Amino acid sequence: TNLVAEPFAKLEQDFGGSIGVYAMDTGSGATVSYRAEERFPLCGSFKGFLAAAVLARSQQQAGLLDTPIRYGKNALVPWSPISEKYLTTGMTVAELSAAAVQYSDNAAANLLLKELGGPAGLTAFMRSIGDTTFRLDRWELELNSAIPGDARDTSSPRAVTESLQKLTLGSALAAPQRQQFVDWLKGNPTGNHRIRAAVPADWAVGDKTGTCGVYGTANDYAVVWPTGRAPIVLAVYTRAPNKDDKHSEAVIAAAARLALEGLG
Ligand SMILES: C[C@@H](O)[C@@H](C(=O)O)[C@@H]1NC(C(=O)O)=C(S[C@@H]2CN[C@H](C(=O)N(C)C)C2)[C@@H]1C
Repeated sequence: TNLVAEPFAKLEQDFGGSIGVYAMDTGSGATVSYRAEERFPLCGSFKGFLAAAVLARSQQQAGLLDTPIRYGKNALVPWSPISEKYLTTGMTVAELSAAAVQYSDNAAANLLLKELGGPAGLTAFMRSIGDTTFRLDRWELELNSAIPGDARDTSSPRAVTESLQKLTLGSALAAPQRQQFVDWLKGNPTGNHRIRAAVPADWAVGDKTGTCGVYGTANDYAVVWPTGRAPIVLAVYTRAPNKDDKHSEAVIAAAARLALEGLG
């Protein structure tokens, strides 16, 4: 309503851009929504769903996760801190997935996209779990352009949350794969100033961040496990009108706090 939305509008007025938020209490079904069906660039946040798509494919292809990917130096793209170190040996699909999630490794992401049939393959996986909003159209690094009006490489806060719920808490992944995905998100160290900063320290959190680097466009989605309560799933996405507008981790954390504090 208006008292739900009012603190969000104030926050994005001070931020100088747009904030999109969706949070779901998986026990009661209560939600908090703000610009939740608007499109925002995914940036690197797609890499979480990328790892989930790989895990799901391993349910149909036994031993996919252990497949060695031996790549050449030209497979490397900027911001590939893990894959650059294994150029002389190669990495398995599961090792690449861990790097894509926890270090946002770009070469790892592109290698896994290639295994799935390109960006179209990741989009097809998201369609397979009932996500009709998600679209990945381009590769790293071009998908980070975040140009105003462009629907390529975007989703909505609601669809991100709904798909994250299906993959981490629903039946989309088998228990071993589900455990693996949750562990990668929980061990992610790139989001300490985003959704995690809004959550009490004793509550476990798994997240995946995105930071396009332009147009104040950055994001985070997370599963939150309140002690002995039903988990929460939420997504916080930002963008801004000017190419050199700075993203704000504080704004993401503040919006996350508002959403978590508003759940019935
Ligand atoms: C490739 C970039 O656009 C970005 C993305 O894919 O969204 C990369 N992914 C992220 C992200 O935010 O998920 C990062 S690293 C992140 C920001 N810097 C943190 C860090 O490790 N530092 C050393 C500051 C973690 C990179 C900027």
